[PDB]
Amino acid sequence: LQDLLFSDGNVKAFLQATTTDENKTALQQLLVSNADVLGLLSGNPTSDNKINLRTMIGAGVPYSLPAATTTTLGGVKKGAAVTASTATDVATAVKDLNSLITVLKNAGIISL
Amino acid sequence: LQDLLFSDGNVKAFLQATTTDENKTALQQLLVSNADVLGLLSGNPTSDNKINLRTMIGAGVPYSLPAATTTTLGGVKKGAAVTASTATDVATAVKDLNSLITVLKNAGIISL
Repeated sequence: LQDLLFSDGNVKAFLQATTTDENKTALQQLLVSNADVLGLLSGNPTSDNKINLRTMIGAGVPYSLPAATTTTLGGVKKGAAVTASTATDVATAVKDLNSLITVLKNAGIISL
Repeated sequence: LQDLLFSDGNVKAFLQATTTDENKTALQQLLVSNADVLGLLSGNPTSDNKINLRTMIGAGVPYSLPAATTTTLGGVKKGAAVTASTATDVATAVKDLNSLITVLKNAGIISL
């Protein structure tokens, strides 16, 4: 009787409660007009759909913290411990300054 | 007449335009074959469905920037201000080096 009453085969499969993946694609298209949402409903959105779906919900991509560069904000590693200076001569004061410089160089806080 | 024409109860509920949550689960299964997409359509995907849905669209999880460790890339906090050195003796030069070391230690740029 459903064959006598309905022409569309995707509708008929829905009414029989047995749909193929192709029937589901067509039925999704009857229910939703946004192309990026249709991409989501397929379970296999295109690259363009993915970008647009994130825009649609205001979502970001997985963020990876980059190392600091001389031009670009980034993360650093924390420098090793450095002892306060008790230098009473120039040679030692210079030794202590250099220890700080190397620590900052080691942590990528300053350039080589 | 629909009772005389169709055997499937979930199809019949669809044709009456009145579906329960159970009818909707069954109708989803007639329309879509991918198990992870069926999880999404339920509104309550399992843990496995969630992982697979993200894979399906190439999405990442919420990213949290970890602190730098000696083995693993991470973020740092920016060090406090440090004055350029005008030291003319060793004691002062060492004092200034140590000030840099403590600043880098305070910001977790180098280890204690």
